[PDB]
Amino acid sequence: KAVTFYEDINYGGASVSLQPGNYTLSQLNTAKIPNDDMTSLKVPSGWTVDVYENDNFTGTKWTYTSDTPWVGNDANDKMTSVKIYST
Amino acid sequence: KAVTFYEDINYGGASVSLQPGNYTLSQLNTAKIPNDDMTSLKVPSGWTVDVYENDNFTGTKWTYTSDTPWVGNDANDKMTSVKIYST
Ligand SMILES: [Ca+2]
Ligand SMILES: [Ca+2]
Ligand SMILES: [Ca+2]
Ligand SMILES: [Ca+2]
Repeated sequence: KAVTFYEDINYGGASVSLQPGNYTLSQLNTAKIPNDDMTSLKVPSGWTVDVYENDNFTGTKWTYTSDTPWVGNDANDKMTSVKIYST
Repeated sequence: KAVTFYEDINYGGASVSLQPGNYTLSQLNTAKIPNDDMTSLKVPSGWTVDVYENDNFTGTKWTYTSDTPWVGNDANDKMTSVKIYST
C-alpha cells in the first residue's frame, strides 16, 4: 500500500513508490524521481497527494485522491515537491 | 502527561519526554535525543506524534496515537524530526 508515481501516461514508464510524508525536490531526486517528470500516479483509497510545482511545497498545488492515469496538460511534468497523507 | 521516546524496544534504554511542539533535529539533539535512535514510544491518549525521517518535518512520516512498544523495521531508528500534538 503506497503511492506510485509514473513517468508516462496510463501508468507507463519508470515508477517509484512512496509512503506518506513531505518530500522536497532533493528527497525526490534521491528516491530516483526526477524533477518535472510525473505524468500519472496511483493513490490508495483514503490517501491524499498534494503535488507542488515548485520546491518546498510552494507554487501551484494539484491534489489527487484516486488513481489518475493522466494528470492533464497543466499539471503534467510539473512535480518538484509533494506531500502524501494516509488521510 | 507527556510523550516519551525510548532508544530500545519495549520501552527499554535511555528515554526522553517531550511536551507538544514541533522539534527539529537540532532541538531533539539538545533534548538529548540522538538522531536515528528511536525504537519505541509512549503517547498519551488523544495525542498525535508525527515522526519524520528527515529534518524539518520532511521525508517519510510515521504517525503514532497510542503506546507503541515497537515501531517496526521500516520506521525503527529513523526519527530525525518530530511533531507532537495534544490532539
Ligand atoms: Ca513524464
Ligand atoms: Ca516543477
Ligand atoms: Ca534505537
Ligand atoms: Ca532519519
